[PDB]
Amino acid sequence: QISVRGLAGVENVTELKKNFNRHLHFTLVKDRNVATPRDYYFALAHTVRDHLVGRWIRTQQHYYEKDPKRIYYLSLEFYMGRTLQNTMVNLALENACDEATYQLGLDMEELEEIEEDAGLGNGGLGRLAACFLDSMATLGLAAYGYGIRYEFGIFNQKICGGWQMEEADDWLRYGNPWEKARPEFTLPVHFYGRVEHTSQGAKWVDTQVVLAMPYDTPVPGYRNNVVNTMRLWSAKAPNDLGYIQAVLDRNLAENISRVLYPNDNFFEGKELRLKQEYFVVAATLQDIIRRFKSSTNFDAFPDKVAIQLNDTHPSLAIPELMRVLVDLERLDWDKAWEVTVKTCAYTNHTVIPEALERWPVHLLETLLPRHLQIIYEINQRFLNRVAAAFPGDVDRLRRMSLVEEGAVKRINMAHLCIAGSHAVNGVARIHSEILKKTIFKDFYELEPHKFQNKTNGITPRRWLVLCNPGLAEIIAERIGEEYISDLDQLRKLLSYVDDEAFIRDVAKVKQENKLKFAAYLEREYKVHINPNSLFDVQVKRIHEYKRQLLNCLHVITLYNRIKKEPNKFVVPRTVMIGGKAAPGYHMAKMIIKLITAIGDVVNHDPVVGDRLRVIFLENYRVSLAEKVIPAADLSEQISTAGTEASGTGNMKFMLNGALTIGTMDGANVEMAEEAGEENFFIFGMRVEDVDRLDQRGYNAQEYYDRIPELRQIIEQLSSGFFSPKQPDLFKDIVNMLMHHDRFKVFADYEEYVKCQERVSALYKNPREWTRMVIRNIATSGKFSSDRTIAQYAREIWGVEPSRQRLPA
Amino acid sequence: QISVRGLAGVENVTELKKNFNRHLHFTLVKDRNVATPRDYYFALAHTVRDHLVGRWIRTQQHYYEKDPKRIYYLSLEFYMGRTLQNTMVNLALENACDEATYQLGLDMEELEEIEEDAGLGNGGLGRLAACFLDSMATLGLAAYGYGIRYEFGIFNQKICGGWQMEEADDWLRYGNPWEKARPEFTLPVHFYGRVEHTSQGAKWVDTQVVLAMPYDTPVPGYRNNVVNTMRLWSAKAPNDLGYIQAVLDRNLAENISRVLYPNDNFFEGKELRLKQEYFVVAATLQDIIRRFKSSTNFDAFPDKVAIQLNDTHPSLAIPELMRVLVDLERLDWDKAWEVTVKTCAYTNHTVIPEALERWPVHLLETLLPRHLQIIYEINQRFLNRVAAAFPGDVDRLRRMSLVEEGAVKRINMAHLCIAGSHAVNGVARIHSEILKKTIFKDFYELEPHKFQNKTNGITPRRWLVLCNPGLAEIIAERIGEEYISDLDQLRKLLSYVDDEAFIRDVAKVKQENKLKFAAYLEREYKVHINPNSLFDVQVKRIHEYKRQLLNCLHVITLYNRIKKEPNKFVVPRTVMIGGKAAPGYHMAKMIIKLITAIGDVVNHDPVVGDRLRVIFLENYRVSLAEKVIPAADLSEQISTAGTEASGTGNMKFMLNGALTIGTMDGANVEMAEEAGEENFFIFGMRVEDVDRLDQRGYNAQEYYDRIPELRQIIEQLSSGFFSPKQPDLFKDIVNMLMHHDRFKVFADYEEYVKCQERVSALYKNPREWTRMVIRNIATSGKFSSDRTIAQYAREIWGVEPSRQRLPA
Ligand SMILES: OC[C@H]1O[C@H](O[C@H]2[C@H](O)[C@@H](O)[C@@H](O[C@H]3[C@H](O)[C@@H](O)[C@@H](O[C@H]4[C@H](O)[C@@H](O)[C@@H](O[C@H]5[C@H](O)[C@@H](O)[C@@H](O)O[C@@H]5CO)O[C@@H]4CO)O[C@@H]3CO)O[C@@H]2CO)[C@H](O)[C@@H](O)[C@@H]1O
Ligand SMILES: OC[C@H]1O[C@H](O[C@H]2[C@H](O)[C@@H](O)[C@@H](O[C@H]3[C@H](O)[C@@H](O)[C@@H](O[C@H]4[C@H](O)[C@@H](O)[C@@H](O[C@H]5[C@H](O)[C@@H](O)[C@@H](O)O[C@@H]5CO)O[C@@H]4CO)O[C@@H]3CO)O[C@@H]2CO)[C@H](O)[C@@H](O)[C@@H]1O
Ligand SMILES: *Cc1c(COP(=O)(O)O)cnc(C)c1O
Ligand SMILES: *Cc1c(COP(=O)(O)O)cnc(C)c1O
Repeated sequence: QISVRGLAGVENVTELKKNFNRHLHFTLVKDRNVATPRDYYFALAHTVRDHLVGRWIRTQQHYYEKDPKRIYYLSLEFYMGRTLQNTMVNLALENACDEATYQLGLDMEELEEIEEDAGLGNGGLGRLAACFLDSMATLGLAAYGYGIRYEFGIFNQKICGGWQMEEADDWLRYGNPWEKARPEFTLPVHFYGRVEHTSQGAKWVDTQVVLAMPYDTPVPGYRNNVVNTMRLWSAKAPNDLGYIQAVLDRNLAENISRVLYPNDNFFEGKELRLKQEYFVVAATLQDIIRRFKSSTNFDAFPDKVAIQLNDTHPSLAIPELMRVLVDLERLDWDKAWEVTVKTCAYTNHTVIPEALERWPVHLLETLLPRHLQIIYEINQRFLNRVAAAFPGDVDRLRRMSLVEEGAVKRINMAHLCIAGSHAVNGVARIHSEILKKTIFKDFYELEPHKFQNKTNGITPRRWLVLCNPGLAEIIAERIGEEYISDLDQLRKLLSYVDDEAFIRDVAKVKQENKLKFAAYLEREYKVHINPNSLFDVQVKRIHEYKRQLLNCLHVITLYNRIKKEPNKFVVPRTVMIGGKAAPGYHMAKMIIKLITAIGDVVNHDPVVGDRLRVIFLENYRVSLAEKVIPAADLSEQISTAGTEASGTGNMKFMLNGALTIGTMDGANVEMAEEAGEENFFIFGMRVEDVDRLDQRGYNAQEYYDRIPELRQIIEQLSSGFFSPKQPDLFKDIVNMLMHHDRFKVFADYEEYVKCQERVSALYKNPREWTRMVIRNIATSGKFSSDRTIAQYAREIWGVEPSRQRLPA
Repeated sequence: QISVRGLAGVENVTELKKNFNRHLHFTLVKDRNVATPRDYYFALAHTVRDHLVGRWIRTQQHYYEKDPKRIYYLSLEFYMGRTLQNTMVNLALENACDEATYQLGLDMEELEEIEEDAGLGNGGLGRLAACFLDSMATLGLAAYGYGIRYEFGIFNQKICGGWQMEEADDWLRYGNPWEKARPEFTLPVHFYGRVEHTSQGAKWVDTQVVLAMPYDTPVPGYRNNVVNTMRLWSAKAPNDLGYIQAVLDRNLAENISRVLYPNDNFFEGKELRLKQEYFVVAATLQDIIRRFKSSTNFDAFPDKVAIQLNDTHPSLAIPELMRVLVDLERLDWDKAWEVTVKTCAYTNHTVIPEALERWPVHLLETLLPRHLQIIYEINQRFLNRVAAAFPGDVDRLRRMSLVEEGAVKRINMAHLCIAGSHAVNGVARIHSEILKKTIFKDFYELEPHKFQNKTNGITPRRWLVLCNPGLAEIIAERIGEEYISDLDQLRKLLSYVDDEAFIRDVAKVKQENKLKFAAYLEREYKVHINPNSLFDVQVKRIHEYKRQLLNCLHVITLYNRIKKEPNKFVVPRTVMIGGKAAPGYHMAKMIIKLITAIGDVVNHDPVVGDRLRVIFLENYRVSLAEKVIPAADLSEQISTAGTEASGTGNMKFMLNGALTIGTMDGANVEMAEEAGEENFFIFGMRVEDVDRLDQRGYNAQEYYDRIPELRQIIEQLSSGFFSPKQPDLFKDIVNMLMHHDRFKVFADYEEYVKCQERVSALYKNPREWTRMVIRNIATSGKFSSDRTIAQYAREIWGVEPSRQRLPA
């Protein structure tokens, strides 16, 4: 139907229908009289999967022939979402399948909604891994994604009485047609035991063994016939144990890959989590060595292998590589260390202290005896280096140590990663600068060459073509289809900023997206929004640093002003906030309840009418993001300056036609820099302002006494205006805002409200609002993960990206 | 190659090769350069499975159209074994696939050995369920096998230092291509809770819920295009639960279908086992009712439904049916009871007291509150009936009660089954008689019409055509192929008893089978047997009543006689004993060690040479039975008269050309009756003799004092002749034989040894031994499970069997 969805040839459609019926019959063992939409979704999925296998097999064969340098991306999270439509898009099969299903009397869009999201991630960090795999395949890199196949991903969020309830995400219930179990490649992982020191070196013995079974999922590049692999490990117990209990206790070993820890930017030192981290690391490294030996001196190891650590979660890769090289291969320490540093690279994702991994020594000592010895040895040699470079600087030695002293000794995994990696990067310019100015300043001074920046990005395939066909289409009509795999070309759209036709089309697509979402909202949630109002949306994990609370304050302010002057005109808005809170993050759960509570007052106030609506989007996940983002007008990125390392949701909104209101934080800075500050709604303290406020001391009371509108809001919360039956329900919120606000919500309130008035003024002028929108879209090319990946490839991994098509 | 394996048409072979390559590519995602035998086995399996689906779908459709009476076989065990070859046989695809694989350069027999046995059974009872499903499909009955999909079947037995070691049977590791998960038909099962009595009747509330997910496996009839279904339930936890632990505790609910209790003819009142029994029953009945309502008065229920209980394991079906009819459908008690009795039938499998299920009331009270109330109510009305028929007979009331009084009240599940069933049958004439003369005498006097006999049988497909192609072939050359689905025809072979050619062929096939097994024994076990010796084999679960110990005594006697007169001629023998012992059956584990210990002395004694060898066949299972049975000369069926209800292994040996030495027990009686006593080696006490011995009192000492050869053997065991480093290792064995032998091993020793001398005398005359063999094979037709099933169908279920071919 639309150009970018590919061609629908008669032979292709005919063959697709044939294979669809074959799978429904032979694979699902069903007939058209008993089949359900679910059965139809699976028949189509297996049909599309088939077109993938041929390419998957020759791609891997190609890598065996050419034997290029291999990139290994280690992450405990891969927030994939659905893969049916994405596969059709990358294979140019969308229109053919749409026609083929149409002729079979089926609605393809209805079938796509049946697929379960592969929610093996928490948010930012995990989605980045997903976008990265896509870009790596699209750039012809011999890359492999390695992780854990959690049988339960991020929990499904339900709202009961305004509160969040967690439900197990049993995403494998009906099966996963995309993965291929490879039980023949199972590997053993060791735990516990003890260390014996012989004349032949150290030996790790009397260990408990857990098997790692791999499941491979194909990762298709964009129309280049390249299909890479994402290998996920599953835990299995050895078969060799009264008898019944021994068999039942197998679950203890298999619990390792049972569930994803639902923590976003927060560390929890639990033993099960440490086992998961070592489990993925140990199995992946054996696989890497095995594949390498099929290519015995490891001097060439770094020339054939690149290991990228997504945060510190897979940090044990460093001492595990040393263990294998030293203990098993028998290389001398110094040589093994050279190899390790040259193959490992580390990416930091946050600077907040509570997110930093610091494992108690007594834990590593019991679970991984040998690794702790190796870490201590790495530390000694590292401090000897620090001592020799900064003679007499004793405090520097204690600050840089990988071992933190105190009541309980801990291992700072971030320090371990810096020491054992040849490259350390932040995820946005301002974040990377902050890393060498503060948190890792001592390390930067010792080895300035290791620090780099690699600004995050998102894939234009899933985040434009797949979720916003209408926009991709009207862009293609004017500049072609080349931008899809080279986003910088969108810059050519700057020529149509005055084109009356384009302006009308951009505005038309947005309205259609809003209508479609307003409908979806009513269908699956029986809510009630006005498609003409401004869609003000803030979707991301619930966090105090992300400041959904600042957003709440604005909402209440709008409401109080309306009640103040009921018959005054105000731009209509539909404020949508969505996101999950970690199960044990009390404050985050309280913020969700506040949001729904505000909605209960505002949405049922007759005087407000349909001028203001506050909706809480439940179970925010990748598939939901693909729906709400294209329909948004205003993107809320209001974290306190210096806290959001980069952000990626911000980029998604920019690419889909929404204007951005936000602080100079993370990538917001580079976005505004790319679009021009006049085309962004920047407000609030800059990083320097937050620093001055801390030096002096943050006194929330001051803002409370000087801003009557703010005072009124706080008093309403305290008196129980938003919780009649529970007058003090929100006392924790008020107390935190007034006395223990680490994120200075009040400090940015005034400027935020003023800035919000200016976006309202611009929305009243449809033509000008849309022209500013065109200006944002036209300059968002830099935030394509293809650019990001090409920089990692050239500046860290030492490989050259390719657009060369692979033989079909 | 051989006639009975079907035709190998050019088009069929061509199509098979094509589909084989398609599955290797698209399904296994492999290429001929990386594929392993395992991959090849799977490619072939999926290819054969395909030919099954078309028939599977129309068969079920056919039943929907015709709506015939449905047979539901409830069993907690289905000892299936491998299904690849059996499927080819029933579909006449064996030769085509053999050729197709040959042309692809593969050995089909090698690929078949890769398939894992579906060992979801313990022995007799479970294999009977498997043979039954096969016969029911072959006789065109609308039958469904219902059970539990254990993820761990009967343990794999390994021998270490002569001792049995149990290893988890992870049969699903590489996947099961035969099953089809049907998560869309998941059903809820309730546990615990309490009972509320309202004005609207009883209500079972506050229950814990466990989901039952079904997996369907196709069951093809023999060349009739009928494919029935075996539905196995798997336990799954509901999704609605700190957070992590709640997700991990899901394993508690899913443990229900984790493993098969490895007990053969022995009861263990564990809670997990009771949950398994209710789990299979509750899910199956909802499925039965649901399917019935798609055919509201239940007066016609018994006309459309037959429920067969394989032993008392699924006995809760009776009170569960009452619960649903009374509590949910609201039928009056009396009406519901009439329906229940008319749809349920019970099959008893043993008379040994330790095997009888007697569940403690406090257990049923906690786990199934409502069912216990229903059982009490069933009991009261039943005893009122007994009281009215036998006025004043108070002791009769206590004996017939379903509730056993004492320190701990228990529910006799066998009494529950008799009361709620319209038919109760034994599994062999002598067993069924024993049921009404002793154990169920009171019940037989109250309702003589309920008692019947249904002598067990085995399927001639798996137990002749599949495991002994050579014999089936030479039989077919002379009388055609019709006998395969009508075993009585083998009786026509009696005409060739004097045919010199036939005699030579029968003897040739046996020798080839022995050579092939002697080879297999050396390949996978590096053992060392002489193909010319007599193959004396006893394979079955290890039990004191089966008397492997009596066999051991003969072995030692042969050995002692050889040492006595070294240069005397004796017919060479290879004594093979195999079978698993339940993990907690100490005595059974001791018997295995004795057997291997005897082998250590006998097999390494230079004077004996290759005149006597004692081998312990480890990990005896269905696939192993298919190999050793065809190669046997002598079948050992020596249980103490009155203990082996029927036996089925005995039948397998008779059909495959082995002569039988055994007691007048179980089906041995009917076999000897069919072949003629002169063609059987019967010895020992009859049931009447065991009774007289008990009245008088069994004194093992008497036999010890009167039989010097027996005394010598006992003294060797005591002094440590078979355990030098552990002189008293077998003190438990000796003590049991001498003072607490419930099975009177010594009482049959003398006659057993004498009878064994006569089989040796006959083996010295090849021609006559073979003629007696032909006489056994020719009269084994009665023991076909097709005959058994036709009798159940006509005398219990009320349906007529069919040989009508179904449209291809
Ligand atoms: O096998 C070679 C090696 O073995 C032996 O050394 C090992 C140690 O026995 C073992 O304990 C481990 O040493 C760790 C140490 O346990 C751990 O606490 C850490 O120590 C650091 C501090 O973390 C760091 O702060 C700094 O300490 C300062 C302190 O901060 C300051 O306030 C004040 O207290 O002075 C302290 C020292 O001046 O430095 C120490 C270490 O200098 O890290 C240690 C090393 O990682 O591992 C050792 C080697 O593996 C033998 O004893 C040794 O001879 C052999 O060379
Ligand atoms: O709702 C209708 C019904 O409810 C109530 O009756 C119920 C009982 O309250 C309840 O306990 C249960 O009764 C069971 C009984 O608990 C259980 O022990 C069993 O009793 C049998 C013995 O098993 C049997 O041996 C025999 O007992 C002899 C005994 O052997 C002999 O040695 C000597 O002791 O005398 C005894 C009696 O003469 O018979 C008893 C019963 O006669 O089975 C009972 C019934 O299954 O369930 C009852 C009904 O569900 C009300 O009390 C009653 O009025 C209502 O009709
Ligand atoms: C892109 C995305 C995120 C990251 O959003 P931020 O606003 O950077 O935190 C989180 N969750 C989902 C489902 C996403 O698609
Ligand atoms: C047939 C069979 C049995 C039953 O044998 P009996 O001698 O009757 O106990 C047990 N196990 C297997 C594997 C069988 O094939």
